[PDB]
Amino acid sequence: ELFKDIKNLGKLVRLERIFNRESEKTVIVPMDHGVSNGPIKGLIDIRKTVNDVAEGGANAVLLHKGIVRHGHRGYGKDVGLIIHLSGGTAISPNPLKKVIVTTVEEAIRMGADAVSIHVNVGSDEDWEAYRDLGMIAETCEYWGMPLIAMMYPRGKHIQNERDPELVAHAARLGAELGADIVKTSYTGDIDSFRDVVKGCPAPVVVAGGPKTNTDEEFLQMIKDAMEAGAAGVAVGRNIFQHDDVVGITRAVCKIVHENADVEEALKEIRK
Amino acid sequence: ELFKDIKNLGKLVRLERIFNRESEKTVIVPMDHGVSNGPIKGLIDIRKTVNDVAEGGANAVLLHKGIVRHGHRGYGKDVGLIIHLSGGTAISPNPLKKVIVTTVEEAIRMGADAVSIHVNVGSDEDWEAYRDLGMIAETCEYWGMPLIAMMYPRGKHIQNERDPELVAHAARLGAELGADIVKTSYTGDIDSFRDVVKGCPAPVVVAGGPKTNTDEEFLQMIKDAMEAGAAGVAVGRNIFQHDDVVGITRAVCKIVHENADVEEALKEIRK
Amino acid sequence: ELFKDIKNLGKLVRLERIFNRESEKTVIVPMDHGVSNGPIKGLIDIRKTVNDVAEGGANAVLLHKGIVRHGHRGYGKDVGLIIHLSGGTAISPNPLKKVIVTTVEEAIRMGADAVSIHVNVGSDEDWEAYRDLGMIAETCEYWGMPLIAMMYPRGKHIQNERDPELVAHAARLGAELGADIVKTSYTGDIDSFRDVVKGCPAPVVVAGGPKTNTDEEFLQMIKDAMEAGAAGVAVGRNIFQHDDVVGITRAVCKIVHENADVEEALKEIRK
Amino acid sequence: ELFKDIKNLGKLVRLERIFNRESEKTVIVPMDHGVSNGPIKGLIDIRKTVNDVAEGGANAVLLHKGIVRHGHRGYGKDVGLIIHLSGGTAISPNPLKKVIVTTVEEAIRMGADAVSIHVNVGSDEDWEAYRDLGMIAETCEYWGMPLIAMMYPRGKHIQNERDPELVAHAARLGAELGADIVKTSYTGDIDSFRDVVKGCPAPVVVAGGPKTNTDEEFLQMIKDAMEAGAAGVAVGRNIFQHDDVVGITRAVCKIVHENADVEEALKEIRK
Amino acid sequence: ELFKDIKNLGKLVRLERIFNRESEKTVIVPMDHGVSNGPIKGLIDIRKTVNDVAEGGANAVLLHKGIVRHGHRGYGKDVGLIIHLSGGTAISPNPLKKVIVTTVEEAIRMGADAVSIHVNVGSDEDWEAYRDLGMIAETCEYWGMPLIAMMYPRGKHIQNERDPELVAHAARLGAELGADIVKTSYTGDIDSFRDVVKGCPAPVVVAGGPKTNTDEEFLQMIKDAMEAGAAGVAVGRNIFQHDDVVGITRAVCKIVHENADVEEALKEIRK
Amino acid sequence: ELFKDIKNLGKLVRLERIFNRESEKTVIVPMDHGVSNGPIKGLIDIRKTVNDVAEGGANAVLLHKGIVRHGHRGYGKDVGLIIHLSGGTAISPNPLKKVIVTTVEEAIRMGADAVSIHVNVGSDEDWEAYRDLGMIAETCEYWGMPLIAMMYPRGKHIQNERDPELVAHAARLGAELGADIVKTSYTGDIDSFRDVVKGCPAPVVVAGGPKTNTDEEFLQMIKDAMEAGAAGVAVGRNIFQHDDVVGITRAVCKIVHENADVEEALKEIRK
Amino acid sequence: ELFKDIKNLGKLVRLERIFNRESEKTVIVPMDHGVSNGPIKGLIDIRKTVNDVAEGGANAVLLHKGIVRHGHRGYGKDVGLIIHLSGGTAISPNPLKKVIVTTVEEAIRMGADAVSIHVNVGSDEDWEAYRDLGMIAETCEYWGMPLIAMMYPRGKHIQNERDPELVAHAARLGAELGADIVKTSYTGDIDSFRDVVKGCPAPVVVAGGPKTNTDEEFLQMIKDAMEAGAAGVAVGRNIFQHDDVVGITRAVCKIVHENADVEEALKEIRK
Repeated sequence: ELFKDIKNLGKLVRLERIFNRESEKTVIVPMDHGVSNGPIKGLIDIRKTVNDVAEGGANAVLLHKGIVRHGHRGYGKDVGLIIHLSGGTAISPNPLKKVIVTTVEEAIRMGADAVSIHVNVGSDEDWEAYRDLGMIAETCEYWGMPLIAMMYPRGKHIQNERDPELVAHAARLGAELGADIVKTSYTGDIDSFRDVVKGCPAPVVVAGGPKTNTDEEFLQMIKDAMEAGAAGVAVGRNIFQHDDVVGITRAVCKIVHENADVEEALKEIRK
Repeated sequence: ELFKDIKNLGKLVRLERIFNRESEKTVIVPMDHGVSNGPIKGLIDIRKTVNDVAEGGANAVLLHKGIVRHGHRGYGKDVGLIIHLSGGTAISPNPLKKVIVTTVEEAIRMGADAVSIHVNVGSDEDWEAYRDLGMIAETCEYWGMPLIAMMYPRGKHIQNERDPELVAHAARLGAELGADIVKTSYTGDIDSFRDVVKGCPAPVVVAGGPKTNTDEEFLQMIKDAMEAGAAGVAVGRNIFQHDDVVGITRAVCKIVHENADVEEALKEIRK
Repeated sequence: ELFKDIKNLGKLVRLERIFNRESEKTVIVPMDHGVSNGPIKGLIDIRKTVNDVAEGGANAVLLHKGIVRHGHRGYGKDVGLIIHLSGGTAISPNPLKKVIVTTVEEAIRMGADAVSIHVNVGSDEDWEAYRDLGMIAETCEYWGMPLIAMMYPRGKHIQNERDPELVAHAARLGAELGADIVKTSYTGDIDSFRDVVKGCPAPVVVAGGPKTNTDEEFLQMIKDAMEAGAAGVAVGRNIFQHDDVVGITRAVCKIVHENADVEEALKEIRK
Repeated sequence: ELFKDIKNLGKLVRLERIFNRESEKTVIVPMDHGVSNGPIKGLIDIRKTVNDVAEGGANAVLLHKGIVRHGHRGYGKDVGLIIHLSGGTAISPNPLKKVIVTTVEEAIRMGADAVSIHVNVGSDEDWEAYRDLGMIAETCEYWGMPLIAMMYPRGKHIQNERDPELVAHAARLGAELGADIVKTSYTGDIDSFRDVVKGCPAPVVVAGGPKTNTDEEFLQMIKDAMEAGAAGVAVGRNIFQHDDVVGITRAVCKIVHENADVEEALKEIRK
Repeated sequence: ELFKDIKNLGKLVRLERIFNRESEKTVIVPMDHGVSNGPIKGLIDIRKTVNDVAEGGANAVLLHKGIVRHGHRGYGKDVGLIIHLSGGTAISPNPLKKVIVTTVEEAIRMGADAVSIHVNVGSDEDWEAYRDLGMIAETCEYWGMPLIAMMYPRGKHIQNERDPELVAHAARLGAELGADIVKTSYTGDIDSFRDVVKGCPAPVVVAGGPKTNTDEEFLQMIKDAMEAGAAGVAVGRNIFQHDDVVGITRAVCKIVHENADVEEALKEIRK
Repeated sequence: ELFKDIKNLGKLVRLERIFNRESEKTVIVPMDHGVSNGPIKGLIDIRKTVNDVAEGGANAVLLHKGIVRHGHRGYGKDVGLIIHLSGGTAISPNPLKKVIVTTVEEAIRMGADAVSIHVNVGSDEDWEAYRDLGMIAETCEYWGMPLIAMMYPRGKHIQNERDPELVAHAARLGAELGADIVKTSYTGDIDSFRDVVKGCPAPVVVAGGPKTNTDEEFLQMIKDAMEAGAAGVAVGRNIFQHDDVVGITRAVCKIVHENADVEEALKEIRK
Repeated sequence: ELFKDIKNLGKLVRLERIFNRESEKTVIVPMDHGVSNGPIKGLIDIRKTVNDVAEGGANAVLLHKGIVRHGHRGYGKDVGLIIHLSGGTAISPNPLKKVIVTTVEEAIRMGADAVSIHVNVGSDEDWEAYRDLGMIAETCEYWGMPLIAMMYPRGKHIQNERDPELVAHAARLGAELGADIVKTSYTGDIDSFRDVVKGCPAPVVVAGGPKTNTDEEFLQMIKDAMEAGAAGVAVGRNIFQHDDVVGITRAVCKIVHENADVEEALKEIRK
């Protein structure tokens, strides 16, 4: 079993709604860009992007409390709901600054299945975030709320945010502080990323990154990441900014849940 | 209708006192300049100005707490009361700094129908305000208190505070964090502003701006803003600093509630 | 439909896990007898029973905190979890006395989808329970936790606990105080029960009762109850004390979710 | 001038939604019988009854938190919402026992304009209720929530619950403890009731009682009560159990708001 | 293992100090009689009784906080500490009345490894204790403190406190409410007690009772109890009031931890 | 009249102890210089200065908590007590920095009749003080404690702290944030100060300032200030550092309470 | 006996699980490097390292809460658990910055036997840490939780972090503020370190430091440190990054618990 070591009935129950019973993997679609980047392609009509993506395979979605109270359909099949707790914007005089904008209690009373926090390890006064992650991890432990920690090496003195050692360190940091799952950048090659995965006691979900050149490159990255040990993927733009949202997620699901090869999943992108 | 998603009995009930049942639009008159600018034309005799626009069919007013305890008419059209929670002054060594000076509880025990907060996205340590908006959004959700978030792109590195992308981003930011209604600057043209409106999940009320030159210009801006998708307007100086407060508000109400044109509107200004 | 007028996101989300999307009905299996009656046939091996009732249709189970942390399938058909908050025993000098033994917070941090309380209207100092139901309804409203109120007319001066008037009163009492769903005894005939259903603003789930003499009689009662307006059934002993737990629940599900008749239902009972 | 000694901005604002600006009187329709008596004629379809009486011109209704989530309309004319805090039933082993079942905070976050409590002065351990009224009055004072205290002389040693001295005492008791408005039985004659009114510092609203037999008798009682000094009436059954709900309330409103005599009034009831 | 279903790191860690790693059984020596019966043979010199019993093989000792602050050896053999939370005396006008006299927090800050509560199911107002057990179970769950619930069928209408059905019910009651371990009377025969054990989801520890006649009868009862399914024994008087405390406990440990037989057990008693 | 729109029983009652019933004006003597300047002429023997300033007419003094426990008498004429909440010293690396050093609760439990706070609008991080004034205003509103806000335009970029526009702004700021009374510098001429008075919704008390070299000059300023609209004066040094404390206050009282002319007044200074 | 003065029952009980009864010394293995340095040799497979170090005779391990949730076993000699409360990373823009990331309460509900905090005396704003240590010392005193303060002289103006005077000062600082045990660097020679030990009222545990060149040098340092007065050692890398973890710890235990000599102890390390 994947989480067969966590002493928390509540966490298990809720983790069951974000991971696939059979594959023990997960396909999460982050849709929180509205806060940091503003209205972007694909995130204007949330209910559309959400319902589709669900129809395409996704296990759960990532959203800010302000947007949940809206994009609720309860129509098509159901996907897990992860509420983001961090805030920060590009237009801010310090883009890397992240602050807690939502409480764990708020998320649970909204019916969320998990909460996520973003930590830019290496940014100015990032230690304040260490404390945040640490304290939030505790309230999460109490409420039986699964916590996803998105750890990224970003700051003034960091040129390569994908450096293997830094990413491995950041991921471990999140597990050490109490996160149940860790989100982070793929290092570029199967071997270095495998180090990130083996160096972190908690399941690691890989980030998709900016919109890729070809669906083959993108789908290949995910394939490699999985073969390295990832417990799933958390793709945003590469999915909802695609021409065929339903199809592209189908591909991702094929690769992640069915171990299907790239050449195959690629035939799902029906125009 | 308007708030089709809002799932909070208390908020609905109170929103009914700030929006027009028939038009589903709103005319709000901000009268909080006393804190940031001091005693200015039109705000010396509050009870006069209140009932002035209130008589002009204004739905609600926006006062600070230390004035409402004074500004209590008892006559003239019962208008909604919105209590401002933010504070900051021009005489401060940092004019863009906004701080919470009133709690949501205080506002509700004063019989307010809604509360408003000001966020200068892009200013120094603006992330502190993100947290404020986020946390206040939650207490508002709890007390069933409608929250109006006035989002403005202002800061050291922002030359054009009316830039379409920045304004659209700021507006979205407010909705994402839990605001029920968003106040913001009109971008200048119907098309760009329409992007602001469509990019924000919550109703958007447009700001009037400092006193303009000719009324036609002013009434035209409001007309364009409405045709772009605004759910109403929040005009301050352009109304209470006018020669005919009652008439100018009548004009605004004509345009906003009855969809009249500029020519028609002006006909209500007796001077 | 069933729930349109519940303006609370958390409750909706959780109610989706106890009601059938298509039929808008529910089959609940109470397994809390351990507290009031002790170890009885069918409740010795909980994981077996809960599993049996699960891989056979039930959309949820009712247990006490100290049993959830025990019998947890985790491998099979996912059923909803309802945590009981009331306590009382037959061996007590006052069997009708019910007390709160578990808090709503405990239930939510265990991943429960709803909580239930038992109120013996008419028993000694039953007003204490009115307050309990009232206060608990509030904390439930806050946490977005669906509340099932099991209302029963029981006490010294009540000969017929199935009297139509009393039952209708008790059901209404529960809804008036804030319950989202009401559990109660079937009055005996379709017409009187229809009065209970129409007199109560909230969905009414009918109780199965102690062992009926035959499966046809039992299945007929459920059939009549549904035709009267019940939103589902909450059967305990009649199901887990049956010779074919999986089959008998199949029958109940057939009648409740598929409006199937009884001859077609009786067939489900694999004997 | 009705409320002068009220120095509670919040209370004033909210009282404006339950009293008529011009007549300074009020017509309240209690619809809380569901808790104490069960489903009765007129209270089965709440949304129907609420609309009709509101069309009648009635200023406000009195419900229980359970029903509010079942009486929102946004259909026709809006009426004030008073949330009842007390609970007790006829089926209880002690019908005169009243307990707090809802908090003042709950009521305000639901958008209520006032709260009411029932006190059976003279019943067993009624002193517990004195404390309740006393403490609730304080929380009401804090939240700016108008409090209606329904004071009744009921108990083992009280034969005549309409006795002038007892009723006058009970009314005074409510005002002394902090209630803003007092509900009570009409003593039978204009002179004795005038004593109740003059002996109580707070406005007194009279109760309708059960169905007197003929329109005239009922409307006469209200007429006499008003002439005695009542600040309005709180009629339940006599109105919603009538054949012409809209008309009968029209009559009551005529007498209470327009000082019309019974002859003119009855002209409103289309029978 | 014994606690396979226990998901709680803190409870596991502490349970390791009261149970034998190899046998997964436990020998507890209750020394709380001081409160209910006063100074009795064997409990006058606590530190003495505590090390001889610890020399023999005791795994834990039960004591009221006031005794704990005294009998600390720091030499001998380290045993688990269980702090009793209940209180009641024989000299009381109601001996069966038990009240919480110590909080869970007090126990944990004293370094206790577990807490115990006594519940006389069937006594006057025993429902008050149901609530106590329920609420205490929750705080125990929070602090990761193992809870031992001593359930006994005692009251006015109970002639046989050792009745199989009653004892099985009482035991189940404790597990249902959240206890981790249950203390109770041996029913008399291996078969009936086996029903108690199988009807209770939590490990069951058997009570020794009053000094039965010989070391053979006593040791036989323990032998039978173990063969029935007991997870250990909690013997008080039969051990510390014995002539050879160290030896008699040795015997008990032999039977409980090594499955030995009464014969090769008596060999422990140094006459 | 004066305290007209104010709706707070507690505030009214206490304001009656700092204002003269007949003139509706007030003479306050600040004696808090000990904190910011150290022991200065006149403040060494507090009880002396406080008995003198009392006899001369004063209606209330102003001290820090640690001095009230000194200037208490009973032997003489009673005066109001105002407890200062702000702290800051000249010897500090930032003299304009003011911090809350005493809570409102402390003041009320000392029998204070009002509290005061100092705000240097325009100083470094003065927004922190805005929040302080704002929050304190609320606790004051709750305890029915009159709040005097001493608003001064002081900071790096302010050359003229007596500038009419700045002072009028600062005064308005205090009222807007919830102060009941405002303390501030006299602008120099009757006309500009009249603007400060009319631009501020709350009564304005004028500061005496540094001891000017003529009594006529001093008494003239007070005379002009009163004729401009001041509700009283708050003179420190000009009074207690005078040769005839009793006489000089007599003069001030003559001018402020009896509308004397600067001539009859001077006939109070015997010295 | 060691902790003779300590008058804390809870602390004593727990200290018994980290110190050896006979030698009154302790061998602690810090495994918290994951947070500050990332995944390093020896810390990838925690359960492995932990049960091997445990097998070697170490008393307690020390890790962050996030990691305790994984590496736990129900076999082998169970060692003490110390939960680290401080956080900080090498990748941070300020490596010497330490922040509280875990609360004392969290540690005790996880079954910890002690908590540790890291204080870099001399670093930027280190006074913030003084407060942390101080306040945490109090909560520890309350919960009966042993506190280990790791005091190190590190900062901009400190060239030699092993300077005798600085280390002695840092150690005393920890004891003065309430720590029960102090961790610190060995000064280099037996005489200077003896000053550190005698200048600190609390037992001092020495740090191992970086992986030494040879086993003899390392084991010699420990030998000297013990002969100077150390109450034990806290070795990290030198142990778990060794080729024979079980053997090297055996050596350390030999030297620390048996006073054996380096060479006899070196006879425990196998190739």
